[PDB]
Amino acid sequence: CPLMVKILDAVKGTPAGSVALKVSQKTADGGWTQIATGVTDATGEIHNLITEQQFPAGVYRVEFDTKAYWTNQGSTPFHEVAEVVFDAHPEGHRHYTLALLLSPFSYTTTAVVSS
Amino acid sequence: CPLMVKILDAVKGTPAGSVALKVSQKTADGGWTQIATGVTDATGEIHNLITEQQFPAGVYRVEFDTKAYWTNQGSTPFHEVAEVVFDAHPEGHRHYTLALLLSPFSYTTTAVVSSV
Amino acid sequence: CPLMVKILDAVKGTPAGSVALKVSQKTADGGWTQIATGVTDATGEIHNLITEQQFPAGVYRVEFDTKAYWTNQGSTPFHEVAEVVFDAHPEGHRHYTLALLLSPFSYTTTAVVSS
Amino acid sequence: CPLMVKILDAVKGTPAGSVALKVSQKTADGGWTQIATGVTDATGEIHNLITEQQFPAGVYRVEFDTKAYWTNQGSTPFHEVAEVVFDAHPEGHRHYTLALLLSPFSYTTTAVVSS
Ligand SMILES: O=C(O)COc1cc(Cl)c(Cl)cc1Cl
Ligand SMILES: O=C(O)COc1cc(Cl)c(Cl)cc1Cl
Repeated sequence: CPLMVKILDAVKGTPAGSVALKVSQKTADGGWTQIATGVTDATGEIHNLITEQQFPAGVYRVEFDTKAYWTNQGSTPFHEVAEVVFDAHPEGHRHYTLALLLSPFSYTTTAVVSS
Repeated sequence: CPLMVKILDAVKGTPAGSVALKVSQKTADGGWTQIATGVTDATGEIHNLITEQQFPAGVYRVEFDTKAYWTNQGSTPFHEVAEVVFDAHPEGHRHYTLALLLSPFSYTTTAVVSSV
Repeated sequence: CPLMVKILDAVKGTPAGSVALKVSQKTADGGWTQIATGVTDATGEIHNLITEQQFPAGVYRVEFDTKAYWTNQGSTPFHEVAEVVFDAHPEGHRHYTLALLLSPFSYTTTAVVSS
Repeated sequence: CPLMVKILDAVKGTPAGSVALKVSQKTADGGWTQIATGVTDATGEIHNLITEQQFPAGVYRVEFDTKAYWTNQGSTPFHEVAEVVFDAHPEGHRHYTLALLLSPFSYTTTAVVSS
């Protein structure tokens, strides 16, 4: 699992379960192509989101469907989506964790990149 | 102005000056049309970014070039960009402020939406 | 106005009005002396909280009553209080703004220090 | 473990290692009694910070020595400490994880509470 997520709900104080996301890779011409989808489990994580073979060096975009998450919680959200875009260098089994803390009108995102 | 930003630097405890951004408006086909560009002043703001006339209801995208900000600050950043995407309902002189708090490997974004 | 606050509500997307706060100064013996109290207005701010004369160099605590903010909203919060503790060096008309972004189970706090 | 911490460093994108902290319980007279100290490991966690025997219902403070962390990282920090203050087990026993995201002039705290 070279690419992990950890999503927390700042209203309830729990992980954010059943958050849908989409992973895209930047193409040589400057656009995007979607390579994977996932939904968080009750711990706010997605196991086996993509394989190492699917995660070579390059720029990736992870789109988190925060609007649906909040709608399904019965809240009104501000953001249409939460996007995280980063250049990955998985050389040497370098692993990436995208952390996301959700509120209806706010999110915080950070990354933990292993050695 | 109907669309304001406020960018702060969490490493230095100052506003984030000279951050470039782009504002786009979603098209019925799901494309994006760029409608404005700008650069924050030393208070982390952009005054008169767009007019009310230019800000009808619809989905908007604001793309903050945080990578150049951090590279110029001498830090290596994680994110290639920071994008904020939201549906706007400007009816009644409802105004939007996008607040962004930057660190090299993290950002917090929130919105303040005024009453009619 | 050497000491300013700005409090936002991450659930509703508004300033956090009517938040009570207390300002304390650390004493030589390791204790705290309360020097000011205040309540945020509808913009999430407090004007004329303390004067420059009252704000000599030293360590200060600002205690925000976030629990009552959420409880009076009908929400259920985690934190008893939010405290911000910092060493101030106000020489040269150096001003401090404490920014606070509130959710029921989270808060983000940052500082803007002028030149 | 009824009380866990997870500390991340938003400058480097790593867990925050070797962060010292102190856990205190509020006393009926308004004082604080220290019940434990600890130091995070390289994963930004402290295993077995307190035991169940040390964790009756009541108000607790976790004081994180963030200033020493940044000083050793070679940065100039704003805050003296980061304090997290919460009522434990208000409606019955729970387990608590205190997440803390550190920058030199800012931090984000949230909590994950489970049954
Ligand atoms: O559980 C963790 O990954 C540690 O706690 C956090 C979680 C999130 Cl989602 C964020 Cl943005 C920060 C921290 Cl410290
Ligand atoms: O909103 C302000 O003007 C000052 O305080 C903040 C600044 C930022 Cl960038 C964020 Cl994300 C939150 C707050 Cl409270």
